[PDB]
Amino acid sequence: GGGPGELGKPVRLPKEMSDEMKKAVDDGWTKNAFNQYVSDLISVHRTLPDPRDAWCKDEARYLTNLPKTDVIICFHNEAWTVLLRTVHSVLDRSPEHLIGKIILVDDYSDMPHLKRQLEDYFAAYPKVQIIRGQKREGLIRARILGANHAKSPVLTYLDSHCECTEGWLEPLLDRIARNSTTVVCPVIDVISDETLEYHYRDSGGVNVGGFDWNLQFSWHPVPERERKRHNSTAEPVYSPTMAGGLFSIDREFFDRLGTYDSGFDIWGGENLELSFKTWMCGGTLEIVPCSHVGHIFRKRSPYKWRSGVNVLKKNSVRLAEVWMDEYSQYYYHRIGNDKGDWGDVSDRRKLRNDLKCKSFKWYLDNIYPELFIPGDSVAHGEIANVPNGMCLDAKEKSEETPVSIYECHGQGGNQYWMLSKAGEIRRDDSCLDYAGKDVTLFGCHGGKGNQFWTYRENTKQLHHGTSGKCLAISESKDKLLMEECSASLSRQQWTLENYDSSKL
Ligand SMILES: *[C@@H]1O[C@H](CO)[C@@H](O)[C@H](O)[C@H]1NC(C)=O
Repeated sequence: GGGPGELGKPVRLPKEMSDEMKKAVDDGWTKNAFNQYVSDLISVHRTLPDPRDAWCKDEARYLTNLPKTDVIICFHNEAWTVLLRTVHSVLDRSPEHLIGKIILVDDYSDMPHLKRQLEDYFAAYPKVQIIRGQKREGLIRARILGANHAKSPVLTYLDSHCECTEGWLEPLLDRIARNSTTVVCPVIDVISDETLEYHYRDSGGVNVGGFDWNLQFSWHPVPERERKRHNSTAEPVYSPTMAGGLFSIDREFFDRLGTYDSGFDIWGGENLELSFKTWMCGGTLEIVPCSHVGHIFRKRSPYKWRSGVNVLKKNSVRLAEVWMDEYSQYYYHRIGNDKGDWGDVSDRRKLRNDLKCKSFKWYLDNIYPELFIPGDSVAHGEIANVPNGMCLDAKEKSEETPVSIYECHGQGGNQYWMLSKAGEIRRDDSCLDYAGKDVTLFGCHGGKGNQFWTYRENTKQLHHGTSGKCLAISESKDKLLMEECSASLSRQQWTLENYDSSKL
């Protein structure tokens, strides 16, 4: 008798709703970018299925005396039932002796339900502590504020729209108990933004964290190298990076690593900073398949991924400048080597030096050898039509986007391409494709075919394998097309920045 959404089952509203209900549902989406109305129907003690593999219950054995953790949850104008459901999932599914304090860090909310109402509600839970930021500061500063209030040996960071699952905590703390330089993440499961349905997979499908050369986090499957280290896919696996929202760390080790770079602005990337310094300054980073936490997955694209201005640049530049050695150049190519103002980084350099950290080359060689380095490609940079000043140009959404041509601007971004050994014209994981209609950009599949191109050096033509046609610019200079190949047609002549035959 768990009510709507019990055992993580979906809650669906009726097709027909009164106008007052419709206003309530729409209001919920406006405020939260998820369906707050259905969350409000679902118990804040909503039961969930046990998502763990049999290995996690029958074969995994954890140290008897685990260190206590504080759980730090930062929020800004979170919905009442969603914030409460997070906190109760922590209280109800974690052994009491393993929780120090649940520290709720209010990053300057203005909604009334988060003020006195929130204090009164948790007054009867002595483990819950509310910290009020004095101005709006963003996630990094709120998390550091939380860490400074924390007294337990381990910090566990969650966000405000999570649901812990059965047995989530012990596997994380066991790794830190064995070696306090180990940083750990639960497997992050999907809670639907529409129905709040909870979804879990077995440990066979575990993904691990990487990054692309735009310095954005990305997921990849456990590489074969790492799978060969384990007898069961349920064992914790090394991860080059963490997504950042959910992890545990020894409190002193976090401070030793310099927590987060407080010179970052609010637009993220501190997950990558912490990942890099964990591996190259004496620690390890694991994803722990026996530990699941559900997380409300908003399908709506957040502002930072579609901004008209590059809000990601400052933190990416500070990251590259402090931690990436000579490899920073590949990110700088992506932004046209226009680094902007990234502030003062000298204290972070002193931090890295004082910790005697390893090189970024060591990190790439040893932790993330699967990452392809753009300098090893046949060509990288702009792809320019010789007789004029038009460049191959595309908005890269990870969907099929149209590929066109625009005046070369020398700023990277939409005009940055790589020519791979396999004949792909690509940016990150999207490949130039032609199937007889329009030239498009979609996910690289590694099968050549319609994604196979050759640069014909003596004519400077971009020749397409399966069609036998050549990439060209219309004589009105405003449309990209595929046409019959012809030597001497200047409209079919392209130059590829950094083209190097020796690389194929
Ligand atoms: C803990 O892990 C770090 C990083 O792998 C390693 O340098 C250290 O020797 C380990 N400590 C113990 C006691 O195994």
